[PDB]
Amino acid sequence: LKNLNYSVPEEQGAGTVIGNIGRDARLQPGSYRVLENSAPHLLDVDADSGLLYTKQRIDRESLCRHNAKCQLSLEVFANDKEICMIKVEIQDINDNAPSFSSDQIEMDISENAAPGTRFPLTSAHDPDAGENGLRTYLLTRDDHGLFGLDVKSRGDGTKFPELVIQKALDREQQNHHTLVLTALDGGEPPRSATVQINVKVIDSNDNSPVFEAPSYLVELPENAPLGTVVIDLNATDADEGPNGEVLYSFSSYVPDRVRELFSIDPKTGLIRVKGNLDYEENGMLEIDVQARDLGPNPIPAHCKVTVKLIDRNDNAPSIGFVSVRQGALSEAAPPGTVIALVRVTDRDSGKNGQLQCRVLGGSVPFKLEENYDNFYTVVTDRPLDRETQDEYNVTIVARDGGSPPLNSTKSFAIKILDHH
Amino acid sequence: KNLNYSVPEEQGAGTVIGNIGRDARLQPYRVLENSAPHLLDVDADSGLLYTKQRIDRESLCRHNAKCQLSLEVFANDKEICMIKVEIQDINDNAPSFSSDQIEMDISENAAPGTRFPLTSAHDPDAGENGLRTYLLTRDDHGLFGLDVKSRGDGTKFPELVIQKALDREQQNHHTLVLTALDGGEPPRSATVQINVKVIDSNDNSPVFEAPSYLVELPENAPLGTVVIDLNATDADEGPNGEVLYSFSSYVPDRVRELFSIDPKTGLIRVKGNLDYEENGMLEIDVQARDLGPNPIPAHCKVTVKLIDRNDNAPSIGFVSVRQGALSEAAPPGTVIALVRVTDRDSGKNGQLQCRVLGGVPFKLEENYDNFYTVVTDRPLDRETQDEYNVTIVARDGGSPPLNSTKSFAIKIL
Ligand SMILES: *[C@@H]1O[C@H](CO[C@@H]2O[C@@H](C)[C@@H](O)[C@@H](O)[C@@H]2O)[C@@H](O[C@@H]2O[C@H](CO)[C@@H](O[C@@H]3O[C@H](CO[C@H]4O[C@H](CO)[C@@H](O)[C@H](O)[C@@H]4O)[C@@H](O)[C@H](O)[C@@H]3O)[C@H](O)[C@H]2NC(C)=O)[C@H](O)[C@H]1NC(C)=O
Ligand SMILES: *[C@@H]1O[C@H](CO[C@@H]2O[C@@H](C)[C@@H](O)[C@@H](O)[C@@H]2O)[C@@H](O[C@@H]2O[C@H](CO)[C@@H](O)[C@H](O)[C@H]2NC(C)=O)[C@H](O)[C@H]1NC(C)=O
Ligand SMILES: *[C@@H]1O[C@H](CO[C@@H]2O[C@@H](C)[C@@H](O)[C@@H](O)[C@@H]2O)[C@@H](O[C@@H]2O[C@H](CO)[C@@H](O)[C@H](O)[C@H]2NC(C)=O)[C@H](O)[C@H]1NC(C)=O
Ligand SMILES: *[C@@H]1O[C@H](CO)[C@@H](O[C@@H]2O[C@H](CO)[C@@H](O)[C@H](O)[C@H]2NC(C)=O)[C@H](O)[C@H]1NC(C)=O
Ligand SMILES: *[C@@H]1O[C@H](CO)[C@@H](O)[C@H](O)[C@H]1NC(C)=O
Ligand SMILES: *[C@@H]1O[C@H](CO)[C@@H](O)[C@H](O)[C@H]1NC(C)=O
Ligand SMILES: *[C@H]1O[C@H](CO)[C@@H](O)[C@H](O)[C@@H]1O
Ligand SMILES: *[C@H]1O[C@H](CO)[C@@H](O)[C@H](O)[C@@H]1O
Ligand SMILES: *[C@H]1O[C@H](CO)[C@@H](O)[C@H](O)[C@@H]1O
Ligand SMILES: *[C@H]1O[C@H](CO)[C@@H](O)[C@H](O)[C@@H]1O
Ligand SMILES: [Ca+2]
Ligand SMILES: [Ca+2]
Ligand SMILES: [Ca+2]
Ligand SMILES: [Ca+2]
Ligand SMILES: [Ca+2]
Ligand SMILES: [Ca+2]
Ligand SMILES: [Ca+2]
Ligand SMILES: [Ca+2]
Ligand SMILES: [Ca+2]
Ligand SMILES: [Ca+2]
Ligand SMILES: [Ca+2]
Ligand SMILES: [Ca+2]
Ligand SMILES: [Ca+2]
Ligand SMILES: [Ca+2]
Ligand SMILES: [Ca+2]
Ligand SMILES: [Ca+2]
Ligand SMILES: [Ca+2]
Ligand SMILES: [Ca+2]
Ligand SMILES: [Ca+2]
Ligand SMILES: [Ca+2]
Repeated sequence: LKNLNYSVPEEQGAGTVIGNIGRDARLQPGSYRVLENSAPHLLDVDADSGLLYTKQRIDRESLCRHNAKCQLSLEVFANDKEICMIKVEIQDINDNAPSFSSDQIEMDISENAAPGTRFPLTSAHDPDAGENGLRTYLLTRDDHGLFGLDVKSRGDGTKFPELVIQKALDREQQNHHTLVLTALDGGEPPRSATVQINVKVIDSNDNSPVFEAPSYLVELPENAPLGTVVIDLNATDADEGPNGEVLYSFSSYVPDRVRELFSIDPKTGLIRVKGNLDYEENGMLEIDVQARDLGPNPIPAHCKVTVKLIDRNDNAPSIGFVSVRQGALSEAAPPGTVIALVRVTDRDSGKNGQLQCRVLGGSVPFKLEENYDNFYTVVTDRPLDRETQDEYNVTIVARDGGSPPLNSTKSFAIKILDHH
Repeated sequence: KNLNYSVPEEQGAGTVIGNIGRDARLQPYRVLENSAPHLLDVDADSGLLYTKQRIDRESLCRHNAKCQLSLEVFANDKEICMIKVEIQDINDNAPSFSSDQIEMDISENAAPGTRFPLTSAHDPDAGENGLRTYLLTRDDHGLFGLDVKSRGDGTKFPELVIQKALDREQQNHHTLVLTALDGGEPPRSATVQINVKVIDSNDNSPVFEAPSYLVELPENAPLGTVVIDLNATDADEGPNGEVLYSFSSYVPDRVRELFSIDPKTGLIRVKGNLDYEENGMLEIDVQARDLGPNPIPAHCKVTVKLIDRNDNAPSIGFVSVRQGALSEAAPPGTVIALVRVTDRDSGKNGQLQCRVLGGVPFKLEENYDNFYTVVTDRPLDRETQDEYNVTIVARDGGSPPLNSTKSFAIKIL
């Protein structure tokens, strides 16, 4: 009766001699019969030599998986009535490295990810047992610690990693990242395996449109021809796709009239004339544009284009009699006798509305006397005794200071009570 | 032969555990060295092993799955025996919480999915008689849920889950019951009340009673006259629900000169003289904001419509007065001067009627809008005057009316 305890590395060569029962147990000298055995396909003893040998190669991972202890039993009988209990352990060697399901994974991370957020990653697997199994994961974060790593265990004592966002992300600062996750096992020959993580930084609508300048001032000549270009506004959004697709439109509080007068093309941003711009109607107008991106929760942006009109001499002067005497002027009417009161006007402004008026001949004896703003008195010029005329067809002329100028005329008749 | 017994805990005092004599095949028993002198003893002359007191497996072996007591007795003629008896667990304990009520402070702003710690329970019993799981009683339409998670040992702990959003303004407090259940065929349970105070987050804007108002006031109204008392309400708590009034960013300065709004009441009152002729009606754009963080503004608009009073007498102005001396035989109707009358008021208050002092020989003849010609009335002779002090009178149609006069002198040559 004798126990024997062996222990042998895995991946032994087929036909490797494990032991010598006869010599190790101190039996005689002969016959070595096998009573029973855990694995007949793996271990056998030569009947006439007492040598215990491997029948095939032995992969401890295929036999005992992760078990810390891995044993094979064998019960032999020796020459002439002596029994031996052989038990041999198969030791683990670090002949396997941790392995990932791929060499590269790809993920979709929005730049809106809050710092601290954590993201799944594929775990690695080491079939080796004990100290030769999975030890930990480690990251190679190239972007000065933008990404971190969290390592957590599960019930069986195996670990899995997860990505951490240690500081915020910004697509518009870096669109893509690539960082390498490695898995390390224990054992004196440390086995490792790596995987590249290729992360797409998704766009979040975090940029407002921006007009080249908040305010503009544009001069246009009044009565400008339809379709005249007013201005091409340009707004830019640094986001992607629709988040960075600008749409222009008239603000809510631009008056209807202005909407009648101008047309803005929604995609170009071109403001062009749509109606006749009368200076006498309105000196200058305000066009309040707004631009918005076509993303969700869109960000509006306001701009202000002041159109300042230029007055052109497009109104001739008008003449209007407030009161006129009749046809009965006395021969001896003193110089300065009032004959009529008149107004002259010009809707234009500046030189275009600057008037100068005169009588057709005064050769007839009448003077025009300007008393008030746009108010003239036509009176008698001379005594009506030497150059006496039976009837007069007085005609007033008004002339503005335009380029070119404009003039209008208007007549009335008067008689003298001359020969009686 | 050793003797191996196994007996439930909390046995009756003096319960017979075993019979040494029969089990070990011996003869009729002194105790040499036993594990527990107070728990088990053997009757000297019968060989019977009995309990001396109760056995609480929890007090002896705590959570240990196996719980054993040794005992060494002998019998006549050097008959040595090894007795060993295991104590089985029974579910004589329920899970227990450190209290019967917890209270929590959860803000209504808590994101759905958020989870909150809760106190765990403890069962002293062993194995299947220990803590099994927790269960919640959420009475308010499944407002809150429960997550149960294991620890390194295999012990479980609960935490509250917010499965959908909360709203203080809809329900200020909640109370829900968390119970812990153990295994064992008599299933033991123990409960704890969670009293959760729902904190306010500034999630309500102020609200004016109406977006727009229209108020009439008489021009030149006396200082301090009340224009309107605005009222805005915020349904939030504390500063989050504290209304503050102010004039909007885009109301012209002049209006700011004309009106005063009290920041806390919301009372808009007159601060300057309201001249109708300056501006017929004005717009006062008020805003109310709560005193919480990221405050929510709200806009209201009060249009002040003025009423015109006859506060402008009529003004007279000579456009032309010719010379200071007319012709002796000037025909009736000779123009002597052109004059204009005006009144800054509107309506009847600005409706004028004018006349000359006499008919002296001068008429007033209105030719155009607010334009009159003073002419000679009749033929100039048979009179004791050389120069005339002509005086014009204008009279408006106010209540009461107003009148102004203005004179000029002319001579006869
Ligand atoms: C909005 O963005 C446009 C385009 O973006 C530019 O692209 C190039 C130039 C880059 O280098 C950047 O600098 C810019 O962002 C800016 O440029 C306008 O482009 C339009 C589109 O082509 C131009 O319109 C052209 O006008 C030509 C006629 O030129 C006239 O002006 C000269 C100067 O005196 C004058 O001598 C001539 O006789 C004409 O009167 C015409 O031949 C062509 O077909 C086309 O119509 C436009 O001219 C450019 N800007 C301006 C102000 O003219 C814009 O700068 C930007 N908007 C604004 C308001 O700045
Ligand atoms: C803003 O509120 C004031 C006063 O508030 C009132 O408070 C209570 C006394 C009760 O009357 C509540 O209904 C009110 O909110 C208003 O001033 C009063 O208005 C009521 C009209 O129902 C009138 O009978 C009173 O004479 C007013 N003055 C008082 C009570 O001193 C005011 O009208 C409110 N503003 C607006 C725009 O509605
Ligand atoms: C021209 O006459 C007016 C009016 O004076 C008199 O008014 C009545 C009493 C009547 O008797 C008329 O015949 C008179 O002409 C003078 O203007 C006002 O005169 C009063 C004194 O009577 C004086 O208190 C006022 O201040 C004067 N002005 C006004 C606006 O009332 C005026 O002075 C006379 N002379 C000239 C050059 O105009
Ligand atoms: C308008 O005319 C009336 C009279 O025609 C003037 O009335 C007088 O006003 C004084 C005060 O200035 C009173 O003391 C008198 O009793 C009034 N007299 C009469 C007869 O009513 C009044 O002054 C004129 N208005 C202006 C601005 O001159
Ligand atoms: C008066 O003169 C104007 C301008 O020459 C002329 O048009 C008009 O016919 C004349 N009047 C008469 C009655 O001929
Ligand atoms: C005035 O207008 C008339 C229009 O018939 C024109 O013939 C004349 O040349 C003009 N005169 C001046 C000075 O502009
Ligand atoms: C892990 O580390 C080893 C070095 O021990 C490398 O050989 C391997 O490629 C992996 O990077
Ligand atoms: C980690 O490193 C290995 C080198 O052994 C690569 O093959 C792998 O793609 C990852 O970069
Ligand atoms: C836990 O469950 C028991 C029944 O198993 C109840 O009786 C007890 O009140 C508690 O709710
Ligand atoms: C659970 O039951 C206990 C009583 O045992 C209470 O503390 C609680 O109110 C809940 O009903
Ligand atoms: Ca192997
Ligand atoms: Ca390994
Ligand atoms: Ca191995
Ligand atoms: Ca960004
Ligand atoms: Ca972005
Ligand atoms: Ca954008
Ligand atoms: Ca453009
Ligand atoms: Ca015009
Ligand atoms: Ca013009
Ligand atoms: Ca003109
Ligand atoms: Ca007990
Ligand atoms: Ca229990
Ligand atoms: Ca128990
Ligand atoms: Ca709320
Ligand atoms: Ca709230
Ligand atoms: Ca109020
Ligand atoms: Ca609020
Ligand atoms: Ca006034
Ligand atoms: Ca008035
Ligand atoms: Ca008046």
